[PDB]
Amino acid sequence: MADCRAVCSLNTSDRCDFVKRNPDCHSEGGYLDYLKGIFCYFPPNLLPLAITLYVFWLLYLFLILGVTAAKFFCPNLSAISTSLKLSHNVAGVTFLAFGNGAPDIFSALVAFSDPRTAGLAIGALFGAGVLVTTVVAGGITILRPFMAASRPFLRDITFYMVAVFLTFTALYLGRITLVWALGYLGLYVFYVVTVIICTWVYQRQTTGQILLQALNPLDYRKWRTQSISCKLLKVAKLPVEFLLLLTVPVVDPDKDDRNWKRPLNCLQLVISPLVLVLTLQSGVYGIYEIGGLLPVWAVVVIVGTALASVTFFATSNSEPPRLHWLFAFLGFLTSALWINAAATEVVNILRSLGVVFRLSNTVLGLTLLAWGNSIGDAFSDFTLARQGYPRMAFSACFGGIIFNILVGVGLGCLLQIVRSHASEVKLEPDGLLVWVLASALGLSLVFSLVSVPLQCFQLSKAYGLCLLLFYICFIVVVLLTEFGVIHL
Amino acid sequence: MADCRAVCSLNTSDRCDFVKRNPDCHSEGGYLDYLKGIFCYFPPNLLPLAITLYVFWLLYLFLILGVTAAKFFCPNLSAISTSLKLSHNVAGVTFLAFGNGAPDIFSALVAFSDPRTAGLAIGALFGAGVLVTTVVAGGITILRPFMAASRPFLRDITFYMVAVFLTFTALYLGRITLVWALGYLGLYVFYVVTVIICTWVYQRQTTGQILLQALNPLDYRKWRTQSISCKLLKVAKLPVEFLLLLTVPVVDPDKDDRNWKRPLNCLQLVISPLVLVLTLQSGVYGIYEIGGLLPVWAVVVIVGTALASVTFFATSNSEPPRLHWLFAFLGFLTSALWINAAATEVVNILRSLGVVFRLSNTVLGLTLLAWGNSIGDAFSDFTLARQGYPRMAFSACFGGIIFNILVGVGLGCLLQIVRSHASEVKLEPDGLLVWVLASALGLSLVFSLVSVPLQCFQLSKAYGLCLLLFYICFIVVVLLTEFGVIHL
Amino acid sequence: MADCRAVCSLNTSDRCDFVKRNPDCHSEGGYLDYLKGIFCYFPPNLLPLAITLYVFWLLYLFLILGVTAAKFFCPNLSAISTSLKLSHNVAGVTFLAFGNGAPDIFSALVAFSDPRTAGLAIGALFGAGVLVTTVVAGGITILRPFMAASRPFLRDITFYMVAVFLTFTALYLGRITLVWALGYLGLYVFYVVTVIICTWVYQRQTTGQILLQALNPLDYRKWRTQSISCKLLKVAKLPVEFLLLLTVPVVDPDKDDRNWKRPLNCLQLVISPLVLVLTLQSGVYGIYEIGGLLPVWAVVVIVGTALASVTFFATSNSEPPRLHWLFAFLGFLTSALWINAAATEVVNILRSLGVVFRLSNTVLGLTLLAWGNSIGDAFSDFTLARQGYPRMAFSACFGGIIFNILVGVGLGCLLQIVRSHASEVKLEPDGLLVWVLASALGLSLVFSLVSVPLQCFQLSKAYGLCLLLFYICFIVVVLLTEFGVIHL
Ligand SMILES: [Ca+2]
Ligand SMILES: [Ca+2]
Ligand SMILES: [Ca+2]
Repeated sequence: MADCRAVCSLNTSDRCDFVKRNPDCHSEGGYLDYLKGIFCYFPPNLLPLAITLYVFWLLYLFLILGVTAAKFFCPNLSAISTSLKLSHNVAGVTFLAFGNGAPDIFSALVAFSDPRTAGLAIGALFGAGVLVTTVVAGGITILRPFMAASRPFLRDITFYMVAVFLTFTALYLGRITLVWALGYLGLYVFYVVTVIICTWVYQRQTTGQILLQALNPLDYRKWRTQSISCKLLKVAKLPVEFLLLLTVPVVDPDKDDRNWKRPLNCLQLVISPLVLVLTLQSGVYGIYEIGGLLPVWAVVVIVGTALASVTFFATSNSEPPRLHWLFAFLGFLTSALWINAAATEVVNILRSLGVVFRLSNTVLGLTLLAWGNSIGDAFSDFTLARQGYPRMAFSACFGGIIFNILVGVGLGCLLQIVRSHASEVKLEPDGLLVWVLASALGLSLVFSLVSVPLQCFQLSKAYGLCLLLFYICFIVVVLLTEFGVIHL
Repeated sequence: MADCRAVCSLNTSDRCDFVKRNPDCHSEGGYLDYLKGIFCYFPPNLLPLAITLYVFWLLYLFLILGVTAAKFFCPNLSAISTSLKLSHNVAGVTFLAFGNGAPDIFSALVAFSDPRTAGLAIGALFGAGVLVTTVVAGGITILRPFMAASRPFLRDITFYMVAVFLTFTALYLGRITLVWALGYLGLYVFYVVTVIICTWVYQRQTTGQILLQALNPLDYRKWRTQSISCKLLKVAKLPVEFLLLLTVPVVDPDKDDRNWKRPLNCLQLVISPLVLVLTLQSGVYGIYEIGGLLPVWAVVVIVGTALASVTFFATSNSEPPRLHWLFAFLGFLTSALWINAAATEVVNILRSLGVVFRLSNTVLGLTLLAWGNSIGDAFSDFTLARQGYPRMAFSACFGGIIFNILVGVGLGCLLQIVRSHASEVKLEPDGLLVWVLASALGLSLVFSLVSVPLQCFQLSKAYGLCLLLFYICFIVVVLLTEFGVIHL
Repeated sequence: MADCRAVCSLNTSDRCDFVKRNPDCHSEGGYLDYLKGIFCYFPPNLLPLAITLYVFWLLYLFLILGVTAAKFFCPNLSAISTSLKLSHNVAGVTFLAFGNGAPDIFSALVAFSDPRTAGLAIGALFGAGVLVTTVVAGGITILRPFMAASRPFLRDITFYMVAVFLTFTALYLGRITLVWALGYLGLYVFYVVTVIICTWVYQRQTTGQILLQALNPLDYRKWRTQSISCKLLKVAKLPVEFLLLLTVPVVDPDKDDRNWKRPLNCLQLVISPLVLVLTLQSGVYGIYEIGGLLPVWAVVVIVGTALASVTFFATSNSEPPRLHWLFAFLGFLTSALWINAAATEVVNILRSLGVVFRLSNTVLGLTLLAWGNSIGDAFSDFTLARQGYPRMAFSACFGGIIFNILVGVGLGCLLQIVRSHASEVKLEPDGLLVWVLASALGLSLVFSLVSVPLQCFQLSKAYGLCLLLFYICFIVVVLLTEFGVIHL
């Protein structure tokens, strides 16, 4: 049963057979098989084109992960929370971190669920932490210089150093047990409670018309105002948001009618359970059949139509019903499942590349997965800075990575422990590159901890340019370590 | 034939004979043979006198370079740009590129001629590219902050990355074929056409006393009211100033009289072609005879005398002729040669000393040759920035080295293919340093591409200081690679 | 008869015995035996605690070294020099350097005096040179931008480069001879004379109550005024300052009363010689029994109490004696020995750490010893720059390291050569790291030499941030070299 990275050590006429025979080149989840497409569908001379296509597909996957997280996931989370009298400023402080970190969390959950991929998770978390700490944070200060707040900055930097060293030592021990995962989650809860307490202490001291209007993702008057590049971005994003509108119900506590799109919501009482059934566990639970007569999706459709008609004729178009808030929960489920789905695909693609090019999980994680997971950070935070809120963006840039690392490691490892019934997740370090990654994260934190106070919390262009050059040097060292040029 | 360092070890009786008969020691560039003058003309006991005289001569050469750049070269470039209404980007990409890039092209042509030193020619071009994109560009932004033009900068940086990656791939294949050389030249012609077209679209959318006064480098009014130090500097500067006034014409647009000296310019109309001939290849075409009856220098003298008489009789003192600005072109040529000439002897001095102090060919190859080729870039660009044209100099730093790489590689390999009657040029990477140079060039281009837009094209001293630190780190990696601390 | 470094390969039940028997674990000075404490007086399970303790002890010693140097050594030096009426320009130039560099000088003296520790000296004198040039100098520009003076800067940078190249070539040759050490000291004298001449040419062109008060290290008004952190630092420094007030006399020419605390100084006529005889050579000369009846300390006490009684009964309260300045000499001498004593302990601790973890002398010297020796630099220079004198701080930052390296190497090696009656001091190589350190010092000097003129001597935040990032990269390369990731 040869390790199926040996596939390039074979004659091209045997490749497909190897892929079909070796269970090590089969995945546990997803819909497409990418090694099979590499070696069977495409002809051997057309290898580069295929891989080029794959990168494009991978990039498009990130786009989905961004949109779903920002327009459909966090709004419904906010609706659920604000149905329970929550505050305003910490809402902006922390929900920005949640929306920026959802892709990171779901990617870590997917990667930790398989020993062949767990390395990706670590590389993708630490890697993102480096990027956001240098390129995004520095970038903010180049776009608008501002004055940071001393106490929040020092609080965040301390908590994040603590989390980095906890993961550093868990990596040295080579494993992470149930108590460690529970400790990570508890430490995150402690951090949020501290934020709340300290803020308090600082302060004291026809219907078819609305179907069409509800399924239209364009605003033409705004669309003509934009530039050529933004128009191209919008036409790229059109199909994704059309599907998300079709399947995910959204509730805004802001708008007066709360997005009560009566007929679209009545249809989504049918559509959303189907996408949920066909998405959970890649649909394995879907073709499940009660008594060998009818599958799951049939009874789902029957009950869905019943409830959809019942609600359709029982409510008024201008007036939402009394159980309207429940839709947010539904919209929180289906959206999350969409994110999970896309995350699965991303991870599968990365695994495939590692087989074809014999690249480690750590390099793939800290480059491709990190950059893809941080695209949303860049959009959100640069846009927020250019609008006149660089202080909020800088706070998110250091308070969202804490969420990433703590919740990602804790929850991913906890779910793996529960599912596998084992007693720990094994973190085998992947050679010498993992220590380079950890050292780089520590050193970027040390640079910020010394520099920001010494400027008296007055951040400007020079700080950002220096952080950019730090990232360039870090990539130099990563490249050298991966080519075998530095060894021991 | 022994290595040229060993001449320090031989007996003093026949050191001069060894320097004479060994081809590997005698210089191939300039007008003076310094090794001969240090081992033959001077007694074996007066060597420190030779060393101190050589150092003083080197300092005087730097003075000559400074005066020529400040007084004769940059004024004529400005006159050309003003007369043709060229924008600073176009002026820095077309005219400044050729004058700055002549040494690079000629060195590449020579180096590609030998089948052994083909891959050593690629290293000089990459090294000079790294030096110019970091040190000269950063120095421009430190000495004089300015705002770059966004559209030309993006165009230039994109073309330069394309050319650099194309040379990466040609080096990786290990081969330059005739089709590749023609593709390089075609890409350069395409780039120049694009520059011109885009600029056009944007646009649419008695007499003896004056000979004696004109050839006079002294000003008595200033002379009387100076300090002793400045007086000594002026008297040290006089001979080169006089020769430069004699040989280089200067057109001035800021002057109402236009800086038109009728008899001096008419004489220059035969002096300047003569020096052009005598210092292109040190007069090889000058000594050659056409038809075996009238030699070349006689021909140029005859034609220049005829043209000078025509101009002298067609013009009055007070009003310059209608084609006055063309003198700037002549003044742009000769002065450029004065720079190239001088830079050569600077190099040919250091090399000489390197033999006496016993320095091997380890670092003198790929790093001394880039600095020697970039002396003119530094002088011209820094002078031009300090005079109020940092956009022109910055544009050269990213648009003239496109000329360097494309024309150097394409023309050198095309000439080799033609002469050798072969079909290919073998590029043989020698070790690990060529890939370090390639990676450094690519990474500095990436740094500038991210940084300049993120500053919104307003460049200041922080960007330049980061670029100097980058070059320091590049030298660190180069030294670690040369001593073998970085290996496989 | 193995080396002490083997102690950590024996069985845990024999370690202690080894340290008793092995002569190589015995230090030739000091008062405590740190190896005999880490193996014989502690349980093997709590070895980490001991090391943490040791580090804290180390840190406290550095505190001592600062206080004695700033508050007791330099004041008495000034009181001696004022007998020849020196002005305040010479003061701010050089006395700041003496007070800042005393710990460095005494550490080098202690380290050179033993072939087993002579590496620390080199590592510490170069390492501090790097740190003070990047972190302190850079920091001064971030806290307060200023315009540097050009002539002093060029003079200092030149002299420091010459000193660094001299030490680099002595390290390459592998030994320091008598004439080399005398050349170092003569070159320092030459530099100081040049500073004086250049500044000149520029200038042309009841009783019990006052015992209890004299021994009061607090000014409780200011203590009530200060913040929390300053209060904590003062309560940390209280015992050292109390002991220093008890033992070291002080003469202050600035005050009117001239620091003539009649009864305290008369009592210090007894206290001081006893401290001298007990800290000289760690007390070897103290027990030497003269004539088989009297130890040295006994006759010292008797003669001292005779002089003290005579002086007290022959002196006046508010009028100091005629020979008052003589006290200054005493106060200087005793204070020197305090520094010496503390320095010895530091060196011993570092040696022990090297034995335990098998760390080189160079790495311990360039990290721990250099940081501890530069703490006083940081305090003095940052405080001076925040009060509005950043030119003085910046000048001290480049003229104190010249004193430091020249006097340290010259005087430490000269004393060792005199004592051992040898002809030289060997500079044994600690492998590749020493060349990494020397190259880093040279490269930081080059960065400053190019950058500061290019800014036209107007120094700002960006320069300092780049120097900080340089130091981060340097410590990265050091850390890679120590673990053998880069080797040859
Ligand atoms: Ca993210
Ligand atoms: Ca050039
Ligand atoms: Ca010091």
